[PDB]
Amino acid sequence: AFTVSIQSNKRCFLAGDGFTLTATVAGDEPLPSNLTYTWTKDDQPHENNTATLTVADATSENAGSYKVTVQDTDTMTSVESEVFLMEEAELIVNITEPQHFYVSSQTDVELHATVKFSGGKTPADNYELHYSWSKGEDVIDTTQDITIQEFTADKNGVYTVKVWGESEDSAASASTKIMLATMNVDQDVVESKTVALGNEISLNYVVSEDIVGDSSGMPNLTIKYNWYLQREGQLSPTLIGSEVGEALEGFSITPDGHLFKESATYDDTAKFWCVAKLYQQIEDETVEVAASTSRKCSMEVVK
Ligand SMILES: [Mg+2]
Repeated sequence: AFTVSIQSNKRCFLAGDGFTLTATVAGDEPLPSNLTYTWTKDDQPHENNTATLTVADATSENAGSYKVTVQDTDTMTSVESEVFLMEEAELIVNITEPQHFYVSSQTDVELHATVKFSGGKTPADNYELHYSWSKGEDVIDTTQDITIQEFTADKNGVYTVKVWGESEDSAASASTKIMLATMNVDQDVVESKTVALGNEISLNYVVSEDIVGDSSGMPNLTIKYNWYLQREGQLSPTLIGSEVGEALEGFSITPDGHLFKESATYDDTAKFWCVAKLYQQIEDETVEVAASTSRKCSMEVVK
């Protein structure tokens, strides 16, 4: 038996890679030792006439269906190989974290990069990928995964990871936009309020989202208002309501996050406060990124 096959040092290639194809003769011993090789790519003639065909700085042009015909010059028997299909692949690079997200204050943000080859094959088992992370004009690390330490409003921005193989010709990128989310308190709750028995109880805590720089593309932010009261000797605080609309003990919450009750009772005499929580909407899900708790108001129902 006298057979031939193409053996390759790569399963596929990325732009700028090198590779080598090898006509490999098999079968019963001794195998014919005086041989000519004729190579074709996609049915078209190739100039290379040696046992190995080598490519350097590959481009799309080097992809294609290779075949070698080997002739034994003693007998003149020629044997052609099955084609070896050499395909060009591209890197798909991904970040595990959301494309855009807000973070809570005083945290270290971990980012992870993942990579796949477009054709579901790596070029070779040991093939080496290079990672480079940057924010704007500065390289923040050369590792696949990185950590942004002590994230502050001035680290708001777009972080990008670039990945490539043997040549930067094969580079592909992913980006994520990360911003600090905090709240500002524009109007604190009143420190004390005395209310005529039978008249209206109305309390407000005015806070807003505090976001520095360009918020474009970032997750929708919402605020929810949690209202409490605690009376004398009373052990744990009563949560009056959370959602807008009506609430417990005759209290309602307006659309703006205001606490309201029609007519006071001597039982409404208590401390009130609000805990306002900031949420970012990511996919179908909502997650608190900040909170503000109001000063307690001493609510006196008299006369
Ligand atoms: Mg980790």
